[PDB]
Amino acid sequence: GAMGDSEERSSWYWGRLSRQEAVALLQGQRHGVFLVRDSSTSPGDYVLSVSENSRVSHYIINSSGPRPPVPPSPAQPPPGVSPSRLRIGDQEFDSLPALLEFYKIHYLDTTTLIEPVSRSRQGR
Repeated sequence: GAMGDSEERSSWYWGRLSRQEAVALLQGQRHGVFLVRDSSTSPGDYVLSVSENSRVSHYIINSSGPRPPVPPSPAQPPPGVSPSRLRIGDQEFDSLPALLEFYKIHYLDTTTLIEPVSRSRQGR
């Protein structure tokens, strides 16, 4: 056995990988493996890459996570305990593991989700 969790980011996270770089290794290895790219341009977003039918699709995930509190009412004191919010493409979730787990067995666009793509660029 070996590592392989959904909550562990160090398990389904590698780093920044361009389109050619991400695909170079994510060239549809297993029946269907997904990989998380380390976005850059974005001020604080995450890019998700999915492999299927020998392809590689990229999806940008938004993470509102508003640090500063903002009351919905015109007159009211700002709270302290506020949960984070994460949205991907045209769907919303609780966190990275929330969508990854809910889609770990369900289709996100035109395919399901399976174990993460090898951490290395070589099949061992």
